[PDB]
Amino acid sequence: SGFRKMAFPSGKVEGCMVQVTCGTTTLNGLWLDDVVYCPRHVICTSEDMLNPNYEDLLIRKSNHNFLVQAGNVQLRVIGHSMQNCVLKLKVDTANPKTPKYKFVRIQPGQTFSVLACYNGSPSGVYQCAMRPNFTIKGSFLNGSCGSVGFNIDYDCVSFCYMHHMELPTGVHAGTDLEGNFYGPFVDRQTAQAAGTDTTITVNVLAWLYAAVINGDRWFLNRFTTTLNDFNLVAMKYNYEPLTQDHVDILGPLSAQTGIAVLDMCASLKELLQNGMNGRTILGSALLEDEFTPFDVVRQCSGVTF
Amino acid sequence: SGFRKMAFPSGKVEGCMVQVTCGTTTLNGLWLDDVVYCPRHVICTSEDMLNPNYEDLLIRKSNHNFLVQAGNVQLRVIGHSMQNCVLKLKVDTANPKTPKYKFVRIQPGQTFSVLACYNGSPSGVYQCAMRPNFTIKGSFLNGSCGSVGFNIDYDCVSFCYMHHMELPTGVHAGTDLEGNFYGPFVDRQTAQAAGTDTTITVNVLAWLYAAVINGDRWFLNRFTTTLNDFNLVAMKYNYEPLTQDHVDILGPLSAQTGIAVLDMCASLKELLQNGMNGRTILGSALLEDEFTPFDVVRQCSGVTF
Repeated sequence: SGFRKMAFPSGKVEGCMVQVTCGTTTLNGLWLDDVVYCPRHVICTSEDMLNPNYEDLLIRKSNHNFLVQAGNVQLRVIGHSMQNCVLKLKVDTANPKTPKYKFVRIQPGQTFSVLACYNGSPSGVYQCAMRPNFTIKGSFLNGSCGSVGFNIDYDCVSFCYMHHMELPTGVHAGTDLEGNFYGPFVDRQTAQAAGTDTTITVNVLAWLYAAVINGDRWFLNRFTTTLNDFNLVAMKYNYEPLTQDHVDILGPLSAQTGIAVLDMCASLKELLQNGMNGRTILGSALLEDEFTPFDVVRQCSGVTF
Repeated sequence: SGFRKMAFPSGKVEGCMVQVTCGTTTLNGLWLDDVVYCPRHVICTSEDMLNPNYEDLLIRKSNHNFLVQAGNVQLRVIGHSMQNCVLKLKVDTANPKTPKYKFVRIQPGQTFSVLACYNGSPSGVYQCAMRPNFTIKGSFLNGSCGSVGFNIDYDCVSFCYMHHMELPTGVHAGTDLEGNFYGPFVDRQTAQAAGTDTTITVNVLAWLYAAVINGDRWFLNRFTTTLNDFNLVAMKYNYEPLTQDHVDILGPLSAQTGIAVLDMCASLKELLQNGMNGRTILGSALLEDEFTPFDVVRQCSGVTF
């Protein structure tokens, strides 16, 4: 028993992290087979970031200008190309630690693990969610760019995020491994404000199921609701609308606990309207939304990799 | 910027996890050099756990009764011994992935990463603290015993915890890697109640410094206090007494922010007396105590391994 914010084991990803230096800029790259992926802004000075023309800046770069180091050992760059907002540095050596992997583009509400790195060296691992406004709330210092987000299914690493940008409000923006930003964000030091950070309702419900499974029960009430009634309350409290698809996804947790999804929605409705009254659920004083239904099933069942 | 509950990268520990089976009991072992460490209760049936005599149960076990599997590959057991509440299974093969390591016994308030494992396979990593009552609040299902807690200093893994027991209240007890339980707990299925789970004051203060560094500032006030005045409030709210040693440990964070430790104590005093008033600090609605001053410096400075 017990329920923790839990990251995937990071070893398979640690074996892929390298340092990429272009001129005075050092950040992280992801070495898979004979390609190193990194943010294209490695080619920019702080000055360049105000209004960069990446194709023009890239003309002044040769293979030998991209310094790629895997631990103490230099990798030879035999080609480079830009794909959207990432560079692909072709190296003459396949990463011998390349795991089974996929590139996936995740939906808002999906969770993933981040391996925060500096100078190609892993510093820590934490679990976070693609927010509905396509930001993430990470922990990223200067030099963390090129750190990646991922999920693991048994032995296959699904890479879903590469870190590029901190907004002036201290939230984070980045790309998939095809170099396409999540949301409207761009790799330029400019006015970019995030939209409403709404709460991921289906994840809050999953976490309330996790609470019941782990013996936190006080918030269960005598009420039910409908999707339409619940969504009137969701809208007021800046929660994502709950759809029949979300209800279907929560089916297994409903089955496990015998608590109908709409009954749990009624519990959530009362928590939104009445607050916590100084009580906690799984050690939180707020409704946690960075566990997916799949995360709750996985953690509550002990799935391994 | 941003501040996350962050675990150490788990790769060095993943390379040490094995499955240990004795009769019908399977759990995890830690393979370092030519020794596998596991909970001695691997030799017990569920029935045995009510009142086990471990020396007597162990007489009926031979080397060949301890099935040790590293991935798909069986390890040959050439000796076994009991040290306190752990077994040391001597194997004929040194773990080729053995990292630099130490065994440390941590103090209450210290944090560490747990690599939750099942059948010798890592499931996830999370960060937790030795509670003042010598429990931990983990995420442990049946089969997770032998999962370990650790810290990393650059390339050296300090192993501090091995998981043994869940108390009837769903909190967790275990040993150091010398097999000595933290606190008064025993490896028997018996009446064991935890003492007061007090709040780790020095860690709450460290986290309030982390909040200021990351721009969460609303709780700073015009007040100061003394250790003795603060401790009158700490005692009322089941916080650990703050000592001059804690004040000294917070010195670097005080220096970094220009906020005197006793001024931050006055901010904490007001938060305890007035509550949060529906506000959050670093995305929490409660005062977080599972970051040490060293964790806050490490995360805020980007230290790597």
